[PDB]
Amino acid sequence: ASKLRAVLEKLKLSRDDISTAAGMVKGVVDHLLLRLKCDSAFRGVGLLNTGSYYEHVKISAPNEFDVMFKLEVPRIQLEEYSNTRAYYFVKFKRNPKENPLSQFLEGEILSASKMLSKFRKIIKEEINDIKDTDVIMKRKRGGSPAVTLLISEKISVDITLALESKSSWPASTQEGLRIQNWLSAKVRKQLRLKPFYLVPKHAKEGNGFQEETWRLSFSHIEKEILNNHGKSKTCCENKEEKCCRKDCLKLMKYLLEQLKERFKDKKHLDKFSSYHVKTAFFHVCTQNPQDSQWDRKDLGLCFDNCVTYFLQCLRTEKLENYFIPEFNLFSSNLIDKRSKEFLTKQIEYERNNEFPVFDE
Ligand SMILES: Nc1ncnc2c1ncn2[C@@H]1O[C@H](COP(=O)(O)OP(=O)(O)OP(=O)(O)O)[C@@H](O)[C@H]1O
Ligand SMILES: CC(=O)c1ccc(NC(=O)/C(C#N)=C(\O)c2cnoc2C)cc1
Ligand SMILES: [Mg+2]
Ligand SMILES: [Mg+2]
Ligand SMILES: [Zn+2]
Repeated sequence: ASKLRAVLEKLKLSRDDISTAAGMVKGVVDHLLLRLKCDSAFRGVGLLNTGSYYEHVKISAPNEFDVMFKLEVPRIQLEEYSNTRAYYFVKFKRNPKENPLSQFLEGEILSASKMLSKFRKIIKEEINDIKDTDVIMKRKRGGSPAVTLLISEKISVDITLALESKSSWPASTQEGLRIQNWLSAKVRKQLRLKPFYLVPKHAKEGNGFQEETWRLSFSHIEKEILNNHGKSKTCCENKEEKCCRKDCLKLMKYLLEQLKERFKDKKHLDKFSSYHVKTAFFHVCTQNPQDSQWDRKDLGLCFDNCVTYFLQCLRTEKLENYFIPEFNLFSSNLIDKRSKEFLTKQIEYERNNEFPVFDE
């Protein structure tokens, strides 16, 4: 409680660094968006700001920004890859209409690897052309849909191409977004009328990846929820309604970042990401729908609720994607049992000793 508030103080972002970093990111992004708009296929490219910075849960420093370069793909037809629920082949519906993505077709399917390749190429060539800022592209990460840029050796910007569909969400999402008792049935209905995105993250296929597959992304919905997260419409807008939901997410993120850092002899914890903790945190919100279950005075207890649910996810090897219930982020296919048992032991130790990892 006293300890957790002291940790939260240290995790706060500098107003000075937010102001500079935001301008540096704007300059790079605005410029890249302007170049992609010239290309016939990337004509309708649009910016969506996503991830922890724009959700106000980024911790320690504003040094990693996530952005979606969304592109409306009309008359899209999806084909679920090997019952994965989250990965799809992208096809096109019937009509003699001109297709701006004919270029990247590998038969009747829109290639994710080929479209990401060109997207990355246009960014690579533009980043080393016009100056006033020094921007370097980091090595392509296998599978990952992100094209990572580093601005003046300090701030990372993950840019993902995102196919935008204004059609009803895929059938795999029908039982997801279980926010009815928390944010309301009206809000769930309104959110599901919004577009959904496909990013070029490929499905794990043994040792490699199925390079034509795209994955569902709901980053825009996650942001909306985190920035309008209470049962009360006035949650965190006044001094009487200051909940500890975001503080609990920041503490879970820091717990995982700190354990990953200290066990930097690597491999054990490499597969665990902040998205696992974000997903587990949304499930704890569904489980504790009342703002009275996130009182600032109960910070210790609420954080423990988050820690025990995450420990349950690890032990049960179950962590459902919050939007795609049958997509298990903690399946043995994705994370071996050994790694989950290893993380369980470290989190149990931390929980039993009042989190020495948070000591200064
Ligand atoms: N495995 C995944 N499945 C689905 N969406 C994901 C996944 N990983 C990342 N994302 C989406 O991409 C966004 C940006 O990813 P990223 O790894 O930067 O995390 P973050 O939420 O921004 O937190 P932080 O950058 O502080 O660790 C996430 O907020 C989430 O919306
Ligand atoms: C290594 C690995 O397994 C892995 C899995 C998922 C991702 N990332 C996204 O799935 C993802 C989205 N969607 C994004 O990163 C977004 C979203 N909005 O901006 C950005 C950038 C990255 C890596
Ligand atoms: Mg991020
Ligand atoms: Mg990122
Ligand atoms: Zn609140």
